[PDB]
Parts: sequence; structure tokens; C-alpha cells
Amino acid sequence: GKWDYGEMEDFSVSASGLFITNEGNFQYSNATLSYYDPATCEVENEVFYRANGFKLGDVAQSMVIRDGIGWIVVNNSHVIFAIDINTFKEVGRITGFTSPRYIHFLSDEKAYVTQIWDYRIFIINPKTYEITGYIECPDMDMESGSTEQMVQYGKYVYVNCWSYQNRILKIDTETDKVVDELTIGIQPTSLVMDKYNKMWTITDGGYEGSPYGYEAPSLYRIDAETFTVEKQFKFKLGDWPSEVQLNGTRDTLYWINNDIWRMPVEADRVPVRPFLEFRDTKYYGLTVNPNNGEVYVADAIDYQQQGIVYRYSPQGKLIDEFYVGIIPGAFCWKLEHHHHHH
Ligand SMILES: [C-]#N
Ligand SMILES: [Cl-]
Repeated sequence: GKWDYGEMEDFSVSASGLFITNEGNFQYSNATLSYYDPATCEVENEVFYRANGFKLGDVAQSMVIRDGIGWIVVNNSHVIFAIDINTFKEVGRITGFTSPRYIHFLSDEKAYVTQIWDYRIFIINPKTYEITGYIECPDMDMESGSTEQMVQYGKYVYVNCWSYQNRILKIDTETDKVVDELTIGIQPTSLVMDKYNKMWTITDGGYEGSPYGYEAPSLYRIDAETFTVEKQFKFKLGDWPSEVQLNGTRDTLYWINNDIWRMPVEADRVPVRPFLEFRDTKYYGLTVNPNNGEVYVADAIDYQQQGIVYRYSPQGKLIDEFYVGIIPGAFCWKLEHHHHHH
């Protein structure tokens, strides 16, 4: 059950819903997009292919919604697609990226797109669907370059550098230049900013046999104003953590480290018990509903079969679970009233 869908389908879905990107298997070009309606507990799978008649490509990595348009990063296809969020039809695309990762909008005419296998962050004009410039990251090359997730702090964007890197970088958006850096443990995976302007990042520890490193990974709380580590929470060699995520008021942190972990951002210590216990599968993506705190956990299972998403209440009770595509890795909320918080 994948592609025998016939003619293009005309979708008209709920004003409120949840996109799930599915990476597919790297180099097989079987990435897909799913759309879940939390009010009816119904999922639609392969919706980009069904609406457009052609496939997304290889490693759908992330997605952002802005002003009615969803922007889907297809990491191993050199492309970002822009789709209508109600019909899933393509409205445009930007090609020419080395290996794009995440998108951060500064205006209708300016966004940053991070990359792997490149030392540059690409600057785009989303209104004209063009690459307009580059930010050169210091002490990075094409052979092992990596920039990943982004958060904004005033006029600055902070970005974690993931694969074969060990830094958070600070970008002045007024000049499009890196102006500072912070070295931490190897391979920070993700980055969020809490309501107290503390950034959180968690590293993956590298891997056995890596030319760059293999070490016990850590979660870090970093002060954004002074760009300094406040506390390092070190885990165990052989753990491979990922994906810090916040709730909608940016006061409760979740992440993946076999189990799903949860901590108030004010806490001194990680709780003894996780939010969701490891079950001998592969928890791989994570999000929190910004309005009601429900926690969604994407499980790749074994990286081969169809993955599943679990939907839990903020108190840890299962609400629903639904099968998606292969290696579901990221989420994007479609909310009727745009949620922001400070
Ligand atoms: C692969 N990380
Ligand atoms: Cl699809």
C-alpha cells in the first residue's frame, strides 16, 4: 500500500490538523507526507503524491507553515516544496540546495535554509522561489559541514551544527554573518528556546567507529543572553539521543533517549521516570500540541516497516495511535489561529 492511487485526488481537509513528514529509507526515494485530523482521529497517508501525482523524493526532513503555505524540506532531493495546506497541491518549489535541513523565516522575502555537506547556510527569497545568498560558517568545509535547527533571540539566530560538528553558532540577521560560537559535546541534534530565554540542545554522542568522535551524550541548558552553558546533563555512552521539543508555553521540555523524557524547564534534575517508556522499538520524532499539550511520538519501529505515531495526553495517557509512512521523523502543526508565545 503505497502508490496505486490512480488519478490525483482533490483534498479539502480540516482547518486544524497535523502534518507528519516521513523520511523514508535514505537513497530509496520513498519519503511521504501524512496528515492527521485530531478531531476525527483519522490519518491520510501519501497525501503529497495523491494530490500532485508525483513523489516527494528522498528524506523529507522537516516542514514549516507560514501564511497558508507549507514548506517541506526534502533533504536528499535538493528541493523545498511549497504546498497549499488545505489541498496539498504544489504552489512552488526551490531547487539547487546541497542537502537542505530546516527553514527559518525572517520575512516574506527572506529565510535561512540549513544544510548538511556544506559550510554555508542558504538565504532564500520565498516570495520569488530563489536562492539569494549564503552565510559562510567558520571552520567548516563541504566534506563534513553541517548546520541544523534554528531559534531566534532578538536580532540573532542561533543554529546547532550537527553531523561531525560540536558547536552552536550565533548569526546577526542584520548582516547575515556568524558573529559568535559555543563549543559543546559532539553532534548537538536540535535546538529550542524556553520562556526564560534559555536554549536547550541535546547531543547524539556520535557513533562507534566515527572519525570524529563517540562519547557520552548530554542535554544542555544554555543562557541565550550570555551564550554560556548553565548546566550539562550527561547521559551514558551508547545512548543516541535526539529531538528536544517544548510545549506551547515553552515551560516543559521533552526529548528522545530510548524512552521519551520530560522535565520542567526550571527543574534541577531529570525525573527518574520517563514520560513514555522504551518498548524495544525506535522512537524517532516528537512534537507537543502548542494549544493543549498533547504529546505525539513518532516511532520508526525498525526503520523498515510502516511507522506509527502515538498521541498521549499531557498526563501520559494514550489517546490514539495511527500508522503513517516509513521513518516518520518530524511534525508541523496546522492551527486555525496562529499560535505564538512569550
Ligand atoms: C543518522 N543519524
Ligand atoms: Cl506523499
